Amino acid sequence: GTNTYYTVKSGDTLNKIAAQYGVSVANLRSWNGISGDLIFVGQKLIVKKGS
Repeated sequence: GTNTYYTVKSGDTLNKIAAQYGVSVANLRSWNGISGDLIFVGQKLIVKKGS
């Protein structure tokens, strides 16, 4: 399909970025395999919604 993998920008915390670009903590965690808020600027995290 399609994937929008995004480098963590200002909003270094999972809940902050998740709500920032409109994705649930649950799904973006699901395709990243992340437990917790172990996120920092520069980290490459997947975010893709639609299906």
